[PDB]
Amino acid sequence: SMEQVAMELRLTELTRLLRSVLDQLQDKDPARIFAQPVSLKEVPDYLDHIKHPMDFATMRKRLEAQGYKNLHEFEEDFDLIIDNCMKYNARDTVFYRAAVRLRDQGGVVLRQARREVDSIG
Repeated sequence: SMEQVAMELRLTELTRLLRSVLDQLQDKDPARIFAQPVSLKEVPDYLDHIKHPMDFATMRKRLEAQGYKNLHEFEEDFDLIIDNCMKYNARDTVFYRAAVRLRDQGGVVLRQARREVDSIG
């Protein structure tokens, strides 16, 4: 139908906007701490601690399959990256500190994204 197509154009455009959001958030991680999944070879107990692992590469795969229906779903995954790290790693670590800085800097980006998603519909 013509409606299904219209819907698909909206999802494509959301995907376009979320791709630019993802790029801006990932720039706030210049150490690449969150770029890839935590290695289960190198942290074999990880899934005993963290039940829903997340990382920027995993988000990008979902994004490119148009697997984010709305900004809320995308933000859920970004929040997992941060919250997983802040639980597994102690306060005095470069990993925890990196997550705090990503959260703080990402806030700005996500605030305007929400306005843009509502604005453009």
